[PDB]
Amino acid sequence: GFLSGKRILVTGVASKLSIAYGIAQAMHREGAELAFTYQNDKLKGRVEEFAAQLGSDIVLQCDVAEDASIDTMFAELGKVWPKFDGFVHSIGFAPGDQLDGDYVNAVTREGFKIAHDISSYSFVAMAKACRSMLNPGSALLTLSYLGAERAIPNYNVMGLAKASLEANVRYMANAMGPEGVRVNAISAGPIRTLAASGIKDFRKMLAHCEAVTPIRRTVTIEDVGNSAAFLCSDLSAGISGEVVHVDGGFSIAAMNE
Amino acid sequence: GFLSGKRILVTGVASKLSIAYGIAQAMHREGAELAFTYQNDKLKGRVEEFAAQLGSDIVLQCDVAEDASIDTMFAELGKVWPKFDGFVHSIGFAPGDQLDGDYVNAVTREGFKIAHDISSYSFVAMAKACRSMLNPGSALLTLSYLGAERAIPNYNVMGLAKASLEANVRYMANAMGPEGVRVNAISAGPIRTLAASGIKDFRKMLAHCEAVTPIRRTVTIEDVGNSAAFLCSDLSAGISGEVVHVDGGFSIAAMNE
Amino acid sequence: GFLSGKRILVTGVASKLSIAYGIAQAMHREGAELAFTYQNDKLKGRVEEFAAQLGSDIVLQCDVAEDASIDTMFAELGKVWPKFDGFVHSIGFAPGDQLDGDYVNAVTREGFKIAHDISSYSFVAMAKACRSMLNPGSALLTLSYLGAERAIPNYNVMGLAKASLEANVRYMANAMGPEGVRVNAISAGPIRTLAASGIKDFRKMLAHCEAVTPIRRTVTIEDVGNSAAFLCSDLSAGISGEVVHVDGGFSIAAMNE
Amino acid sequence: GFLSGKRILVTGVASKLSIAYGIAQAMHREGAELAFTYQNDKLKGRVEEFAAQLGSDIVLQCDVAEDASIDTMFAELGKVWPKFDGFVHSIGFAPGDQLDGDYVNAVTREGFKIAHDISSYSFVAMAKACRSMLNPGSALLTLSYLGAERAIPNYNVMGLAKASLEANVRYMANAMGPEGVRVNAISAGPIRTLAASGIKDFRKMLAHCEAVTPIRRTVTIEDVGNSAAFLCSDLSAGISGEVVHVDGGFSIAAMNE
Ligand SMILES: NC(=O)c1ccc[n+]([C@@H]2O[C@H](COP(=O)([O-])OP(=O)(O)OC[C@H]3O[C@@H](n4cnc5c(N)ncnc54)[C@H](O)[C@@H]3O)[C@@H](O)[C@H]2O)c1
Ligand SMILES: NC(=O)c1ccc[n+]([C@@H]2O[C@H](COP(=O)([O-])OP(=O)(O)OC[C@H]3O[C@@H](n4cnc5c(N)ncnc54)[C@H](O)[C@@H]3O)[C@@H](O)[C@H]2O)c1
Ligand SMILES: NC(=O)c1ccc[n+]([C@@H]2O[C@H](COP(=O)([O-])OP(=O)(O)OC[C@H]3O[C@@H](n4cnc5c(N)ncnc54)[C@H](O)[C@@H]3O)[C@@H](O)[C@H]2O)c1
Ligand SMILES: NC(=O)c1ccc[n+]([C@@H]2O[C@H](COP(=O)([O-])OP(=O)(O)OC[C@H]3O[C@@H](n4cnc5c(N)ncnc54)[C@H](O)[C@@H]3O)[C@@H](O)[C@H]2O)c1
Ligand SMILES: Cc1ccc(Cn2cnc(-c3cccs3)c2)cc1
Ligand SMILES: Cc1ccc(Cn2cnc(-c3cccs3)c2)cc1
Ligand SMILES: Cc1ccc(Cn2cnc(-c3cccs3)c2)cc1
Ligand SMILES: Cc1ccc(Cn2cnc(-c3cccs3)c2)cc1
Repeated sequence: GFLSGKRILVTGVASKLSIAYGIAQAMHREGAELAFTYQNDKLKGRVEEFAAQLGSDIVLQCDVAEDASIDTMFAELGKVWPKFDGFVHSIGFAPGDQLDGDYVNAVTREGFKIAHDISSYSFVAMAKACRSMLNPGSALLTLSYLGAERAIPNYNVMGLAKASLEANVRYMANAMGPEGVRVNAISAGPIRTLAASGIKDFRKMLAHCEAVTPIRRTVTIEDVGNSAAFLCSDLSAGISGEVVHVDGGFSIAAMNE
Repeated sequence: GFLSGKRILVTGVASKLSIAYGIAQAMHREGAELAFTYQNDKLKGRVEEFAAQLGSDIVLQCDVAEDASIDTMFAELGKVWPKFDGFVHSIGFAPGDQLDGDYVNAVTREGFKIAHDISSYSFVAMAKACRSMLNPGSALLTLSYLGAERAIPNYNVMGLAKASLEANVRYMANAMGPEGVRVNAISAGPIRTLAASGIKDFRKMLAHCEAVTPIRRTVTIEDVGNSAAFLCSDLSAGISGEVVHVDGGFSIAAMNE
Repeated sequence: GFLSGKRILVTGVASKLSIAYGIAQAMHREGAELAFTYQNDKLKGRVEEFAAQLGSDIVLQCDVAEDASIDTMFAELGKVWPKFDGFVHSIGFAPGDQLDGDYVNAVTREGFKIAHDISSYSFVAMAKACRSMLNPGSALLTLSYLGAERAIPNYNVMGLAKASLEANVRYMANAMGPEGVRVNAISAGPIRTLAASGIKDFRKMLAHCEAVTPIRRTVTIEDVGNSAAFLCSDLSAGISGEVVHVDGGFSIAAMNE
Repeated sequence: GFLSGKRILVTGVASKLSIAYGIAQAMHREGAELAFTYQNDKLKGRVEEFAAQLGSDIVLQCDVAEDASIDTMFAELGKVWPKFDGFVHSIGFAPGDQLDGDYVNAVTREGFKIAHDISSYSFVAMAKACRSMLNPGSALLTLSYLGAERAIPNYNVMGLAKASLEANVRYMANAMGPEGVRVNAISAGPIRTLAASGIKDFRKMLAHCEAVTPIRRTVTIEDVGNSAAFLCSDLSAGISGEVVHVDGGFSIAAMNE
C-alpha cells in the first residue's frame, strides 16, 4: 500500500474504539510495519493482542509523564528499529474534575499542569527522544480537537492543552522540517471511544453534530485512520505544520440549526 | 489504487507543468478513470494527447465563462458517464494589468469581475451543472493560494478571487454534503508553471520560499497531485469544506529570515 | 472626543436602524465632522434629515455601481473637503433570489456578479477615487459578517461576497498603509435593520444567538458604532488589515447548546 | 474620558518601557482609577513611584506563581476596592534556556511547565480569585504575540504558552460572559522592553518588521495602550473572546520582501 516500507510507532491504543486503533489498522492495511507502546500494566496484554493481530511484536511500555520512561522506550525500540519513519501520538489527559462544568470554576493550577504536560508536552518530548532515530521523509502525527480553536462547554482546560498542542505542531514542524521531518495534526470530530464517559452530555453532542455536520454523520475512527495513514505517507510530502480537520465539515458551517 | 472505480473529471490541463497535469497523473496512478476538458482550440490537441497517455479518450471543450459551454460539456460527458464521482477544478484567471503592482491602483471594476467569475464562480457553476450526475461519495476539489488569507504583493485582486473561492468551498460543502458530496481545496505553494510568467519577481519568490519553508523546498505538482488524489478518494471521507495547505509549512512559520 | 478634528464620510444611512446610523451617531458624539451620501432620490430627503441632526449638510448622492457616480460624488465633496480622514463603507447587496435556500441552487452567475461588485469591489472603488484626498492618519472602515468565514444557511452568495470583501481589506491595507492609511473591517453580529426582512427566519436566528452568545445578547448598532468610531480614530493607530469581531463572542464559542 | 468611573487593576509594570506602563498611562488619561501590583521587592518602590504619578496608592505585591500570593493580594485590594471593573494581565515568563535556538532541542519539561503556568494559567488564576469582586460590565485583558499562531524562531515554548493563553481567553470569555464579564487579548507587534535582551537578534527583527509592516513602523506602547484602554471600556461592549492584533498589519501581509 502507500505505507509499504514505513516503520511507524503507534501510541495510544487502549481498545478497539480507540482512535489509535483505527489508525493502526489503516496503516497496517497500506503496508506499514508497526510498533506499539502501552501506558501501564492494565493495558499491556490488550495492546500485545492487537499488535499481534497487526503482525507486530514490538510492544513497549511508555508513560509520557516520565522522561525516563520515554528514553527507555526509545532505547528498546532501537534494538530492533535503529531508525524508523515517525510515530502517531494518540495520548491525552486531564484530571476528572477538570472537564465538568464552568471552566473558570473547574480549572485549577495542577489540573492545568497535568492537562498540558500529558496532552501537549508529551508530543515534543517523544520527538525530542527519537530525533536521531528518525529517517528523512519521516512524519509525526498527533490528534487534536476543535476545542483548541473555539470554546466548547465542559472541554475546559483541554481546549487550552490542545491549543498548546497545535502550536507545538507548528514549532516542531519548523525545527524538524530541515532534516526531513514533517509534523501534522488531525482535528477529529467527536467519536464514541473510552474518552466519551468523562465528558458531560456526550451522546447528546453526537446527535447534534450529526444533524448539523455537512456530511450529516459523525466521523469514524476508520475515517480518521485513513487520513492519518495519508498524513504519515510520502503522499503528503508537501504538508507540514498542518492541522487537518477530519470532522465532516462541522467546523466550517454555522447556525445549521 | 485508492481511486480504482472512481470516474473523475479533470479541468485545467494546459501543459506538463500544469498542476492539473500532476494531479491527473497521480489520480491515474491510483486507478481512477479520467475525463478531461480543454478551454479552446489552442489547447485541444495537447489535452487530447495527455488524455490518451492516461488511457482516457473523453476530451471535451469547456470555457467556464459560458454557462452554455458548461451545460453542453456536461451533456456530452453524460453520454458516456451518466454518473461520475466528482471533478478537479484547476482554473483561474485575471487580466494582465491586474497582477502588476499597487493593488489599489491596479484593480478595476472589470478586472475584479473577470477575476471572480472565472476564478471563483466557475467552481460552483460546474457543480451546479452536474449536481444530478454526481454519485454519492463524490468529491469536488479546487486549488487556491495563500493570497486568499494574506496580502501578497502583486497577487492583488486574485487574492480576493481566491478568498471568494475558499468561501465557495464552504457553502458548497454545506449544501452538497447531505447528498454524498464533499468539496475541498488545496492551498498550494508557488510552483513554476505557465502562471509564473504573469507574476512579478517569480523566480525570486521561489528562492525566498525554499529558504524559509519548513521542508526547505517548494512543493511539486507531484506533491499536489498526491494530496489531490487523496482528497478525491474515500480515504478522506471525513474531510469536507477544508482548505488543506500543501505548501511545505510556509504558511505556519513567521520571520524565518 | 477621540474623533475631534476628523472629517469622516459615512456611507449607507438608510434608516434609524441602519448600522450606518449607529456609527454616525457615535462618531458625531466623539467630535468628528461628518459628510454623508445616499444611494438615490428615494433616500435623498431622509439622509438629509439625519445629516442635519448630526450637524452636517454634506449629503451627496452615490451609487457604487457606477464608477462615474463615485467620481462625481468625490468631486462635490472635494469642493468642501479638499482633504478628509476616511470613510465608512456600510453597503451590501445581492438580488433577492440569491438569499433563500440551497446555495448551490440559488446562486446564479449574475447574482454572484452583482453580489461581489456591490458588496466587495465598491469598497476599493471608493478608495481608488479619493486616495489622493486622504490625509495621513486616515482610516477606512467596512462591515463584514461571520458568513465570510463559515457557511451559514441562506446567506449563500453573500458569504462569498464578504469573504472577498475581507480579503479586500487586507490588500487595501497593505497597499495604502505606506502612505498613512489604515483599512479595517468590523464583523458584526446579526442586528435588526432593513437586511432583516430579506433573510430566511431572521427572528429565529436572533433568538438563537442571544441564547448562545457569551454576552448573552445580540449586539446593538450602538455597540458597533463605538467599535467603528474607535477603528477610525487615532486610538487604533496600531491596527490595520484587521477584521474585528463585534458579535458578543458568538463566533469563538461552539456547541453552547 | 471613556474610562471615567472604572477601577482597573494593572499588572506587570516593570519599567517606563513596559507595555503595562503604556497601558496604565492611557487608561489613566481616559479617567480610570488604577491599582497596581508588583512581582517582588526589587520592583516595590519603582511601581510605587509610577502608581503615584498615575494618582494611585494601591500598590499590592503579587507573584502569580503562588495561588496564595494571588489570594492575599485580592484580599488587600478588597479592603479598598470591594468591587472593581477588570484587570490587565501583562505577565509572561519562560526560563532563559528555553528561548534560544532549535525549539526541539531547547524545550524541556520544566521549561514548558514554567512557561505555561506563568504565561497562561495565571491569567485564569487571577480571574478565579476575583470573580466575585468583579462588577457587571467588567473587562479582562491580556497581551499575546503572533508566536501563538505562527512558528517564530527562538520564541520556542513561549509560542505554545501564548497559544494556550489565547485559548484561555476564549474559555474564560464563554464562562464569564453570562455574568457581565468580557475577556480579550491584544496580539502586539514587537516592542523594545525588558523582553528585548532575552530573545535572539531582536534588533534585526524590529528592523525587518518596520520594513514589512503595512504601516511601515513598529507599534508603540502608546498604540497598544490605547487599544488596551478601549478594550477595557464600555466602548468595546460588543467584543469578547477576541485577540485583536495591534501589529501595524504585520501578520496580514506576506512576502512584502
Ligand atoms: N475520540 C474522540 O472523540 C476524540 C475526538 C477528537 C480528538 N481526540 C483525541 O485523540 C486522542 C486519543 O483519544 P481516544 O478517544 O482514542 O482515547 P482513548 O481513551 O482510547 O486512549 C487515550 C490514550 O491516552 C493514553 N495516555 C494517557 N496518559 C498517558 C500517559 N501518561 N502516557 C502514555 N499514554 C497515556 C492512554 O493510554 C490511552 O490509550 C487524544 O489526544 C484525544 O484528545 C479524541
Ligand atoms: N502553479 C502555481 O504556482 C499555483 C500555486 C497555487 C495555486 N495555483 C492555482 O492552481 C490552478 C491551476 O494553475 P496552474 O499553475 O496549473 O496553471 P496553468 O496556467 O497551467 O492552467 C490554468 C488553467 O486555467 C484554465 N482556464 C482559464 N480560463 C478558463 C476558462 N475561461 N475556462 C476554462 N478554463 C480556463 C486554462 O485553460 C488553464 O489550463 C489555479 O486555480 C491557480 O490559481 C497555482
Ligand atoms: N444587519 C446585520 O446584522 C449585518 C451583520 C453584519 C454586517 N452587516 C453589514 O453592514 C452593512 C450595513 O447594512 P445594514 O444592515 O446597515 O442595512 P441597511 O439596509 O441600512 O444598509 C445597506 C446599505 O447599502 C446601501 N446600498 C446598496 N446598494 C447600493 C449601491 N448600489 N450604492 C450605494 N449604496 C447602496 C443601501 O442603501 C443601504 O443603506 C452591510 O454591508 C451588511 O452586510 C450587516
Ligand atoms: N515586548 C513585546 O514586543 C511583546 C509582544 C507581544 C506581547 N507581549 C506580552 O506582553 C506582556 C508584557 O511584557 P512586557 O514586554 O511589557 O515586558 P516586561 O518585562 O515589562 O513585563 C513582563 C512582566 O511579567 C512580570 N512577571 C513575570 N513573572 C511574574 C510572576 N511570577 N508573577 C507576577 N509578575 C511576574 C514581570 O515582572 C514583568 O513586569 C508579556 O506577556 C509579553 O509576552 C510582549
Ligand atoms: C479524562 C480524559 C480522557 C481522555 C481524553 C481524551 N480526549 C481529548 N479530547 C476528547 C474529546 C473530544 C470530544 C469529546 S471528548 C477526549 C480526555 C480526558
Ligand atoms: C494571468 C494568470 C494566469 C494564471 C493564473 C493562475 N494563478 C493563480 N494563482 C497563481 C499564482 C500562485 C503563485 C504565484 S502565481 C497563478 C493567474 C493569473
Ligand atoms: C438580499 C440581501 C440584501 C441586503 C443584504 C445585506 N446584508 C448583509 N448581511 C446581512 C445580514 C446578516 C445577518 C442578518 S442580515 C444583510 C443581504 C441580502
Ligand atoms: C525568556 C523570556 C522572558 C520574558 C519573555 C516575555 N516575552 C514574551 N514575548 C516576548 C517578545 C515578543 C517579541 C519580542 S520579545 C517577550 C519572553 C522570554
